[PDB]
Amino acid sequence: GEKSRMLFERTKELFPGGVNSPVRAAVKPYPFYVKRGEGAYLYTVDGARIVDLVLAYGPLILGHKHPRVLEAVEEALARGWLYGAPGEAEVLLAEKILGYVKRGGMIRFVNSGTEATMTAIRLARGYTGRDLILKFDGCYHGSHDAVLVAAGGVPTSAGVPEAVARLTLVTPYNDVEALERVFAEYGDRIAGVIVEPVIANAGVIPPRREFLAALQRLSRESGALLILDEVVTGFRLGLEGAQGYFNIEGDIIVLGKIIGGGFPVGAVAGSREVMSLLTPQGKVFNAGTFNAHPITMAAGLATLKALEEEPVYSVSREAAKALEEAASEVLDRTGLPYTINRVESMMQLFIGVEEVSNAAQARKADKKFYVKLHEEMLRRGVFIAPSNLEAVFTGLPHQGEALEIAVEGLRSSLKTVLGS
Amino acid sequence: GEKSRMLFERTKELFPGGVNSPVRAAVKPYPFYVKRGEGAYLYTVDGARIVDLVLAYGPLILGHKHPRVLEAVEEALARGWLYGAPGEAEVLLAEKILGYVKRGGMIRFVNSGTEATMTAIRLARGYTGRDLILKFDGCYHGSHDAVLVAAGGVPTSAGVPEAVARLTLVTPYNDVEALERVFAEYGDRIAGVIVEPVIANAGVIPPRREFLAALQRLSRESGALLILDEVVTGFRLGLEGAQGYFNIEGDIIVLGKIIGGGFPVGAVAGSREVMSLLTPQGKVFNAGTFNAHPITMAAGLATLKALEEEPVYSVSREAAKALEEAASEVLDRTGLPYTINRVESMMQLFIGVEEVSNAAQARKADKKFYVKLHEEMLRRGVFIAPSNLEAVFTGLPHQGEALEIAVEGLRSSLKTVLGS
Ligand SMILES: Cc1ncc(COP(=O)(O)O)c(CN)c1O
Ligand SMILES: Cc1ncc(COP(=O)(O)O)c(CN)c1O
Repeated sequence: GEKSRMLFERTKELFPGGVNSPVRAAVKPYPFYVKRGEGAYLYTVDGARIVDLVLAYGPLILGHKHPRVLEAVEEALARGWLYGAPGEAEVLLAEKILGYVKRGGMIRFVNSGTEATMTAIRLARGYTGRDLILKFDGCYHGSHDAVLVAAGGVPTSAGVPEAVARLTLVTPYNDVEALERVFAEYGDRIAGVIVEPVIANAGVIPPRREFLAALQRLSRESGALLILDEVVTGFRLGLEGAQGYFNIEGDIIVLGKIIGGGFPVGAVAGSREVMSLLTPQGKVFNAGTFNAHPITMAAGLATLKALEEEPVYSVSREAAKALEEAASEVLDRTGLPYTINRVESMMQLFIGVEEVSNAAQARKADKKFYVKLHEEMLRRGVFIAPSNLEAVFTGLPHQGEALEIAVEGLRSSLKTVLGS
Repeated sequence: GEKSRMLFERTKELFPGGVNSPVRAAVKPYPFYVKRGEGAYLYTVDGARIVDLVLAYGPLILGHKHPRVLEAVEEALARGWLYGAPGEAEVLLAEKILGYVKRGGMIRFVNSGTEATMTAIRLARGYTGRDLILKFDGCYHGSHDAVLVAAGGVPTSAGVPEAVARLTLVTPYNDVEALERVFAEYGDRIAGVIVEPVIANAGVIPPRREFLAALQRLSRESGALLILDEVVTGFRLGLEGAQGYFNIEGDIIVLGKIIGGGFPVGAVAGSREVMSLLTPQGKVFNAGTFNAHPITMAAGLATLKALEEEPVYSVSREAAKALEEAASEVLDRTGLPYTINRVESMMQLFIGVEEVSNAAQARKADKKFYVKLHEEMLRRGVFIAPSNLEAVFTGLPHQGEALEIAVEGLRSSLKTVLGS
C-alpha cells in the first residue's frame, strides 16, 4: 500500500482531516486511494482488486462503469457537457422519473441530495407559509443548517446559528407517541415533516407501519407537507421507490444518488400546485449553474433504462439476502445478541443489540467489533463502510464470482473477529 | 425552430416555469434547446450554429468541448466515474489550486457554488463564534437561505424564515460610508463579510479601490472573516484570480465554475487554522456523496493546465475588448447615455445610465432595449444573456471567424435596435 500511503501523506495538509468527505477518513488501517472501478470492483492505486459493497454509498446500484451507462455518457460527452440552456436529456429523464414517483407533477433538478432537501424545505415553507420543519433523530438529509440539528432543536454542527436550529423540531424515528405529541404541541406551525422511508445513515433501519401511517395522517390533518427523502430509497426499492414499496404517498419527493447514474445530482418532485412556487414561475427561489447538467441527465436516463430492462432489483435483493443469511448462520451459533436490518439491497449488521428500530438503539451497537470487521473484510478484499452507522449496498454486479468472494469474505471475517 | 418549440411544449408541465434554472426561461422569443456545443459555438436542436457569449454563465472559459479537457475526461471515464473513496485527480487539482489562491492552506471540494458559499459561511460562523453575515446589494452567492436576503435583512425568496434572514446584513456594493456604518453598529457580531470582487449577477460591476480597502481593513480590525466569492472571478481574472488581479487577500476564498472544467463543482479554500474546523477534523460539518467527484476533478485539472499553457487570458481579454470597442463606437455616435463595464473577459452593457458602480444604478438601465438587443443578436446567430443583469463572457475560442461574427453581430444588432 505504498502508493496509498504516499497519497495519504500528501493530503494531510491539503484537506481538513485529509479527505473531502468525513466517512472516507475512517477506512482502516488508513484510507486506500482508488485508481479505477469496474463492475463489482474497485482497484486501489497499488493495484489491488476489492469487491465493493459500498457502491459510493448508494448511487452505483448498477455497479461501476456499467456498459450501457458508459456508452450513453460517451455519446453525451461528444455533444459537449455544459450549455447553460435547455437540453434534450433533462426532458426525457424528467418524464421517466415523474411517471414513477409523481405522475402529472413537476420536478426540479439540482446538484446534490443536500441541495435537494434544502430546496424541498424552502418549498414546503413557501407553500404553507410556516417556518418549522420536523425531522427525526438518526435521519440524515445533507449538509445544510436546517437539518444539522438535534433535540435539545440545537445545532449538531458548529457555525449553525441557534436561531436557525430552533426552527427544526426533532423526535425519535419510529416513535409514534413522540410524533403525536410534537404535532399536538407545534403542529399548526410545521411547514413540513422530512423523513427517510428507510434510514440509511444510522445503519439501516426499516420503518414501522404505524410510524408510516402516523406520518401521512398527521401531515394531512395538520396542513404540513410530507417530504419523503428518497435520496437513497428512490429507484433502489424498486422503480416506484418507497412510495410504491410501502404503499405510501409523499407531498414532496426528494431524489438523488441513483437518478444521476453516478454523476452529481439531486431532485425535488411534487404536485404542480406545490412545485409551481419555484422560480421562475413562483417566488420560492432556486437556481443553479449546473442544474440539469447534460452529463448527469444522460447518465441518469441510461441508468433508469437499465433498471427497467435488466434484472437489477432481483439480483441486488438476492445478493443482500445471501450476505444476510451467511452472517446470520455464523452469528446465530454464537448466541451473542445481534440484529441485521435489511430492506431489499440496503442492510447493516448491529452487534450487541437484539433490536434496532431507532437511532438510539443503533448507537448502542458494538462499534469496536464493527470496525474490526470492516478492517478484516478489507484485508480479505471486500469493502464495507468503515462506520457502523453507514449502510451496506448491493447491486447488479454482485452475482457469480463477485458474490462468492463477498459471502466467503463475510463468513471468514466474522469468524476471525469472533475468535479474537 | 420546430424542434425547440416541441420541447418547449413538453417542458411546460414538467418543470416550474418550464426550465431548471430561472435565467433559461428568458431567452427570446422562447428558449431554444441545445443539441451540442463545440468551440465557440452552441448548436440548436433544429441545427443552427450560434456564437456563444454566455459560456454557460462562466465555467467555459476554454469554450465548448476543449480538446485537452475532452481527452482528460475520456481517460477519467474509462476509470469509472464515482468511488466514494479518495482518488488521485482531487489531490493534483487541490495542489494546483492552492498554489495560486492560498499557498500552504487547505481546500474542500463541493458540488456547486451554492454549496461552496454556504459552507464558507458556516465555517466563518464556526471560527468566529458569531452569527451575522454581511453581504452587498446586487451580489449573488447562490440558492441558499442566508444569501437570499435584502436590506429591510428580509427574505428575497418565499420559504425563507424571517428569523434566518435577519442574521444577514445588507449594504450597497462600493458604498464605503454604508460599509463603515454597518461595522460601527454591528461589527462585533459579524462572522464574515462575503463579496464578489467583481459583480457578475447585476450586470458586471467593477470594485472601487476604496471599497476593497475598507473591506480588508474593517474585516481585519473587527475579527470578521473576509469571504471572497470568486466563483466567477476565480481563474478568470488570471491564475491568481481577484486576489492577484486587485492585490487583495481574503480569509476564505470561494471557488467554482471554471475549476470544474464544466462539471458540477464548488470549493472553499483558506488557511489551515480556519479550514481545520471542517469535519472530520473539526466540528463545522460538511459532507457530500459527490464531493471531489472523479470526473469534475479530472476536468478541472485539465482545464487549469490549459489556462497555464494556452493563451486563454490574452485571447479572452482581446475578445471582450473588441466587443466593447465595437459597441462603444456605435453608441458614442448616438449621444445617448450608456456605460459598458468590463474587467478582462467579463462585461455588460447598460443603456440609459452613464455610470454603474452599484446594483441600484444597474437596475435603472433600460431593460427593454437590452431584451431587444438579446433577441436581435440571437436572430443574427450570437447568444448573449437574456437578462441585462447577467454578464457577457468571452473565452479561448472567441478569435478569428467566431469573433468576427460576434463583433459584426453586435454592431448590426445595436444599429437595428437603435433604428427601431
Ligand atoms: C437520505 C439522504 N439525504 C441526503 C443525502 C446527502 O446527499 P448529498 O451528499 O449528495 O448532498 C444523503 C447522502 N448521505 C442521504 O442518504
Ligand atoms: C459569485 C457566484 N456565487 C455563487 C453562484 C452560484 O453557483 P451555483 O449555481 O453552482 O450554485 C454563482 C453563479 N451565478 C456566482 O456567480
